[PDB]
Amino acid sequence: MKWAYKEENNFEKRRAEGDKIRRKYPDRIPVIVEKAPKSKLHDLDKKKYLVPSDLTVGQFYFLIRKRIQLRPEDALFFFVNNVIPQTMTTMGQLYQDHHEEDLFLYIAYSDESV
Ligand SMILES: [Cl-]
Repeated sequence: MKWAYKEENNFEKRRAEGDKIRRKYPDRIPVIVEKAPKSKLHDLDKKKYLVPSDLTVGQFYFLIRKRIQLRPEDALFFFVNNVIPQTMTTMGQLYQDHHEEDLFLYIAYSDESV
């Protein structure tokens, strides 16, 4: 998978905003959300999210569902390093275990489970 946020912003600029957010906004998690390729869902205009660390993955599912006009009756899976996070996990625990060298957390969503 290729991320549009990396194709539009190099590491030096991504890292700079990451160091910036991590210092000035310590209780916030910089998350990059992008649709996985070969998926038939709606694409999100807003890719950069500044969610609080107390926010849970279940709550993040709800926020993303409202922006693609998807109902709970539809399939929606989050992937981080090809691993589906649990709903109880906080976005802060996701960041600590899964953030990249640019200090951003990358989440992909799809309608498939693979
Ligand atoms: Cl954006």
